[PDB]
Amino acid sequence: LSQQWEAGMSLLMALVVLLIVAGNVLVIAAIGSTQRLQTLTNLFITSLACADLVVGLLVVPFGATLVVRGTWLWGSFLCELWTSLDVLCVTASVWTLCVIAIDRYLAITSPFRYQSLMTRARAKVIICTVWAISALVSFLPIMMHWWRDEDPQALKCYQDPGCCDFVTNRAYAIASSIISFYIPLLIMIFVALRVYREAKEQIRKRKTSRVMLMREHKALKTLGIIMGVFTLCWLPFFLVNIVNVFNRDLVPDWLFVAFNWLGYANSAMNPIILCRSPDFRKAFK
Ligand SMILES: CCCCCCCC/C=C\CCCCCCCC(=O)OC[C@H](O)CO
Ligand SMILES: CCCCCCCC/C=C\CCCCCCCC(=O)OC[C@H](O)CO
Ligand SMILES: Cc1ccc(OC[C@@H](O)CNC(C)(C)C)c2cc(C#N)[nH]c12
Ligand SMILES: NC(=O)CN(CC(=O)O)CC(=O)O
Ligand code: NA
Ligand code: NA
Repeated sequence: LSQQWEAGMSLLMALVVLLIVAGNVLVIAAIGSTQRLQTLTNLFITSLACADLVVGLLVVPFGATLVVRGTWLWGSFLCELWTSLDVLCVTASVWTLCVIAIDRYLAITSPFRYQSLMTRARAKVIICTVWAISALVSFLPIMMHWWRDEDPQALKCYQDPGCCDFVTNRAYAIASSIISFYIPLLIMIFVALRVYREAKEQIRKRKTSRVMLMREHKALKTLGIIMGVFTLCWLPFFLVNIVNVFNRDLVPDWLFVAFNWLGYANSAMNPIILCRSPDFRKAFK
């Protein structure tokens, strides 16, 4: 019966991996093989797609084996690397959504300046800075063991190469969550709502035709959907992560894991969402 669950979950995880990996390669292949999709925003989309791709190839396969076997098979170093890449992908994603919100705000409010000043190369530089800072804030604290808790349970997990539970002290949990999630999430939401407001005002009345503005706003809508779904997928985990560092009995471990898998599931959603945008649909066809 445990073999039926092992075999059953194994196959379900293979399909999740295939969906995340294939989905996010297509998105990147759609963008790179099509003139229409060579926009600055879609270079920022490529960063999200890269983060979702790392999740599909490195994070989810290691995670699947932990869920199905109930122990960590890959030793203490790969536990630490796995955790660092997991943290990196979430951080780079939410900061990239924050860059997209800000970019688009400046694009609608100063289209004249924006278009003379922003270039394809300058977008890549911003993306690099995001991933470089994300890697700093992600890898450094994990390398330095700033996250470790002093409880016997925690210490036993650290002595055991078979335990890869990210048991953390409250200082690290609150601080890392603020820098890597809550701050960029709040900036993204605040700025996106203003973009929504300003787009909404421009159609109501730019010299631009009203039908051209509606085509601009369909693309803006895709981004807000990605933004909204990212929030739904990750905000539960991060709220529960805080509750769990204050009291471990308030959140059972299996429930913690379920919330985590809702987060990983976001990596599968974006290609499917991008599929319903008009230009991306043609490209996939
Ligand atoms: C630039 C990188 C930014 C990354 C974000 C900053 C991370 C640093 C946070 C804490 C370090 C200190 C760790 C040791 C502190 C122990 C505090 C403590 O005792 O807290 C709870 C207790 O362990 C029961 O859960
Ligand atoms: C609960 C999630 C909270 C987090 C939220 C993150 C920020 C997202 C911001 C705006 C929503 C984007 C979608 C806006 C769509 C407006 C389109 C519209 O006008 O309505 C239907 C359309 O007319 C039919 O053709
Ligand atoms: C800054 C940052 C980014 C992403 C995070 O969680 C992502 C989640 O997928 C982690 N999964 C494992 C628990 C399996 C490592 C956390 C957790 C903490 C804590 N404490 N800090 C994080
Ligand atoms: N066997 C190894 O290569 C590494 N070991 C030790 C470690 O990961 O620190 C794993 C184990 O003892 O189960
Ligand atoms: Na992601
Ligand atoms: Na361990």
